[PDB]
Amino acid sequence: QRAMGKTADRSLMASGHWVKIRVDASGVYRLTDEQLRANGFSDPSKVGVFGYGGGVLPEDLSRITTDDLPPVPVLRQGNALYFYAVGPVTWFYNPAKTTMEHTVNTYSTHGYYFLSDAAGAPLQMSQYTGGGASAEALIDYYDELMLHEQELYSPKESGRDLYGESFSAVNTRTVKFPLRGNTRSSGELGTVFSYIAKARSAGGGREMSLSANGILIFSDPFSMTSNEVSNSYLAGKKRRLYRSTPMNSLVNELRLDANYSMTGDAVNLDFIEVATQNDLRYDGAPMHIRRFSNLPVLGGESCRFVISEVPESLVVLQANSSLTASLVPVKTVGDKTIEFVAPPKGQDRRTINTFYAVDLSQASAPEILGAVPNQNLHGEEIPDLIIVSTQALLPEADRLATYRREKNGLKVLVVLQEQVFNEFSGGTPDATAYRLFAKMFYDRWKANAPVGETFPMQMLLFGDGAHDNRKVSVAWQKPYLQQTEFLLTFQAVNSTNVNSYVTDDYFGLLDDQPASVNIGWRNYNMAVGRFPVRTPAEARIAVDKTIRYEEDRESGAWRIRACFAMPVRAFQDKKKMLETLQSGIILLNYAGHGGPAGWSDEHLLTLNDIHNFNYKHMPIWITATCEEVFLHEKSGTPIMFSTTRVVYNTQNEKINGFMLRRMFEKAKDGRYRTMGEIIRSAKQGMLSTVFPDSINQLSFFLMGDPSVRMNLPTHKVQLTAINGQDPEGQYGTIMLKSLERVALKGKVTDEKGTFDETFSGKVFLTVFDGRKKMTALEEEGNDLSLVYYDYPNVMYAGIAEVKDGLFETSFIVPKDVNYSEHEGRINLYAYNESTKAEAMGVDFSIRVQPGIPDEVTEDNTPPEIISCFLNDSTFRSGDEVNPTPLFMAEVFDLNGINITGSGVGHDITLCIDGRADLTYNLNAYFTSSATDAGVGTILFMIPALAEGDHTARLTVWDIFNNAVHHDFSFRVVDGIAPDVADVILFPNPVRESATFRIFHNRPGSDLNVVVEIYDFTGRLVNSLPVKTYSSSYGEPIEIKWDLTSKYGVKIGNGFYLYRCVVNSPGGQTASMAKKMIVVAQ
Amino acid sequence: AKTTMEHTVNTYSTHGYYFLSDAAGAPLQMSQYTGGGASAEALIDYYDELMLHEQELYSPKESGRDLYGESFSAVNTRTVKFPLRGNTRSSGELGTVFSYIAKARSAGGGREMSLS
Ligand SMILES: [Ca+2]
Ligand SMILES: [Ca+2]
Ligand SMILES: [Ca+2]
Repeated sequence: QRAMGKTADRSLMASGHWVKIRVDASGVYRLTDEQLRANGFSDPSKVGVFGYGGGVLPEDLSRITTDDLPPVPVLRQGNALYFYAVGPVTWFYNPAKTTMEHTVNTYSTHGYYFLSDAAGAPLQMSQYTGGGASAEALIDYYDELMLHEQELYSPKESGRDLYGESFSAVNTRTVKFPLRGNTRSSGELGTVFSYIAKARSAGGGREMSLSANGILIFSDPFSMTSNEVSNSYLAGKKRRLYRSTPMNSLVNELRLDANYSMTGDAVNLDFIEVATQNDLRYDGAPMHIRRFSNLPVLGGESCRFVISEVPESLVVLQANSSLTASLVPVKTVGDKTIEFVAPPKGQDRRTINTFYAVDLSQASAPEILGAVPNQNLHGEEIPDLIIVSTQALLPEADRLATYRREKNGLKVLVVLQEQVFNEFSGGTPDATAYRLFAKMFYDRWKANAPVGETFPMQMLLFGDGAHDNRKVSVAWQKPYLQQTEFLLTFQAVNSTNVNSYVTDDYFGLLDDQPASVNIGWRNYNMAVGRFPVRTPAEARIAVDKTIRYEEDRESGAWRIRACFAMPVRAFQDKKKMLETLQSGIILLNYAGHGGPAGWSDEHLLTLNDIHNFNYKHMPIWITATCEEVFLHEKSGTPIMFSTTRVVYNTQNEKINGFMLRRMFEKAKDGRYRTMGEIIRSAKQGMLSTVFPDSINQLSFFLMGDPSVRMNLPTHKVQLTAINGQDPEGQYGTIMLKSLERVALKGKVTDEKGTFDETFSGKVFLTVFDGRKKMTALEEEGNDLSLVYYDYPNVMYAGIAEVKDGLFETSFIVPKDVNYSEHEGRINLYAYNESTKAEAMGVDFSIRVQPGIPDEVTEDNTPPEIISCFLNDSTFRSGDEVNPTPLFMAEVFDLNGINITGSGVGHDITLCIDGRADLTYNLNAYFTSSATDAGVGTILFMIPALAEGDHTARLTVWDIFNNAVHHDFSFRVVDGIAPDVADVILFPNPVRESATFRIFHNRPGSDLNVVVEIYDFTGRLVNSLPVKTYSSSYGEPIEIKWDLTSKYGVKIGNGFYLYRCVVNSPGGQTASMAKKMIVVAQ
Repeated sequence: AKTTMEHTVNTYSTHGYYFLSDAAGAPLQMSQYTGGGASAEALIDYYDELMLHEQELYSPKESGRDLYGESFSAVNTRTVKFPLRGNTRSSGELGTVFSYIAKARSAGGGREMSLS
């Protein structure tokens, strides 16, 4: 049909009991009913075996015909079931060398399977059908394969392979193979001897020689040039010697003696495969009967096999795999002698069929690892992001997931790599399991996806990866390194293990392209990114860095602030200048070779060790314009692009990175593309144009969350007039005077600076009288501890409506600090409520000037009572209130309210029923507005008053002695008003910590109150909860705040909105939002 | 002050290290105790056997040099059994130093740590 497309809508693992088991050797294993009952299988009759085993999945996806959990055929005796398991070593036929060769599973040390009742019943094994009717030959022996292989050393560069025993010190190493009963005394001894060698000196009489039981098999000459010895990357010549040697008297043990003639060289044995000619006779041990040597028949032609000494508790399975195991129907031909007819080799002339003869009385249990929870990855909806995590790292992964789900609004799926292996490789670790899991969604998406649209999903490998995936090499032997779980690494091995590069791009190759297309030339369908973190501490740091990046809105305005002109100019080859504004340069990080050959191999074991994780050196350049284009490096983006291999151009010119002329072009959604997609399209574009520049074929790592967007504004806020003057291009030019009403006007534009009439919502803006500057407190001591005058005074802070791209507001300059030289600062942040889009701007055109001391006796205008309420904002004079009302009043005088104390009746006072008995000095309850010049606020809890009508007068005086009165009435009704509270922030602006003092109307009573903080986009930063009690005695409550967000990250500088809510039983009463400015973050 | 003896855990080591060596030439021979006074102002019928329950489980970095043990976050009651040995007297004064740390998650409330 061109591809496979039977991805199940629901996994088998979604229900029933599941128990993971494993093997370390191919053979028949057995599970008794007692063992099954003992592992939770209430009814053992319903249990079946599932999975693939060891032996890797094909990288040619078309060859994978199965999906979800494949049922394994099983033989069932009385109170036990049997199945043929497959270990990590598996063998294939090489028609050139007319022999069989082995293959070690790079990802696993074992073949994992599953036991489950979910089935309803086991898949009963069937009779073998391929057994031909007529045999073209009667066979007297089969080929017994054996394999000596020590996975000791792992040179990162060489390949996917590990190497064994060294001949550096020991010039002769002996390997003994046990020869088993049915081995023939005399016959041809087939041997594949694989080793690697790098000479320490040039030329010389160097030779690797093998002799079995004293008979010399071969003597291989080895040599190297002065330039080959002098090279660092050469790192050894791999050699594989095939050969059949007629041998005599091979009976109990086969002693192989490998000798390298020279001491001091870097020479290691990889493995020895040994193939003996054995009789078809049961020798008290199961036998994998295979026949390829001296074949007297053609591919697909049948042969009569006759085994003697069989115990008849023995069966013969034709088992090339676990999923294809079939019971060979035999016939008895004599005492303990059975016969069957079958093809030793397939009709394809590339397959050697395996006939496993085994005495089922001797079969024993596999390794029962235990029960596994139900799962259903197959039934998941197509997410935006897939986070594949290790166990330890899971809550830190889920934290990032929750952040992405909440802030970025997107479907994110978190899974454990174990889970992926369970549903995509029958529980066995395999790099292809990741790829298949992704492919499941890709295929699903493609079905209904419109023509032209690219696959939107992304994958985040939340974990570090080891080059030696099995952690079997000597360097890995160490409990931390051992007991840590890593994600798999995929190593793109080229033709005949010449070179190899480790890559995560493999996981994003989900198309149904043909097998002729190598891993290098296939289409990168899905963006993949990795956080090479080992421990949760590492992980939290990564996630915190990624979260804080998106939230620090002020870091993104620094790249937009570059309008004053490591700025390197790029020499390349109105509408032309517009394309260069959207351009960007990514520079590759080149992970070096820090160690003298052997060090690197013993100490640089994982991706993290190689590509040093801590996002390092200038990675992303933005090309800016006011030939040679000027480009600047901006904002510490969590992402890092890393390679080890170096890449050159025409005539060895080293490639430092790439430039995307359309990097910062916004998508249909009006947002920039995610780094993941930017890189994906980039990567995809390098193979798409590898016809003109064939020499290069670079692969690099996206180390970071692929869902990260460059913190760079989509829209900018631009002031157009300040007190009538045009501020664009001006620095400390527009003069503002103390107590002067300043009128502001501005617009909202796109990133290119074009006016955006579609932008309509609110704009938040804070005005400082100067700039933050380091100040050293001097003295006649050489040491001078220093601060930041982190109090450029806030002149004004407020919100304004933005209609059809524009806005206008005004404010009064406070009578405050103007000794500051140079410019002031206006921060602006706009939010378009409908598109949820954010705009930002910074202006330095204002400069404050000295307020001359004239018209000082002019303030004859008394303070203005802006508002004066009890409990709620909806209070008219004479309304029904409770015996302890919460008195709130906003007040205003241009020259300030007198809090001084004493000096006749100059105090702020509340005199209930014109009696000294009930006259309250409210100087201690007044809090001057840090945000609105001349404004102040009184907040007091009126002590208990008796039921009935009452009257009260608020009197407030200013510094210039002018007074004002405000009379109002209220009826006290016992238990009528709702519960409500208000809060004041001390200090404001906020530097390091914030304190919230809450006042309420129900004293001496418990109440659920909470202080809520919001950002200019309206999103809740956090909700600090508090409980009052009988122990307060009508005293306000205080809350200290460390400025940490709901995601456990410190908030950045900016305009926030604080308020408090009282969670009563019958409803929830909130207070008025109040401006909060943060400055020392 | 508390007219009792208190313990102290070596923060840097789990063991007491020593050395064996012939370098000496001969061992330092232990001497007889001299401080044993000629006349006794009292004949005593018992001594103070000290025991110590201490689990070094949690290490709040801020708090101190000390590690803390068993939590009462989930389990509200934790029992500790000390073996009492032969020469322990059936009846007598039971001296106890009980050290714990506590941060409330809500204000006020009837919270009490009780030993029995
Ligand atoms: Ca190997
Ligand atoms: Ca006045
Ligand atoms: Ca302790």
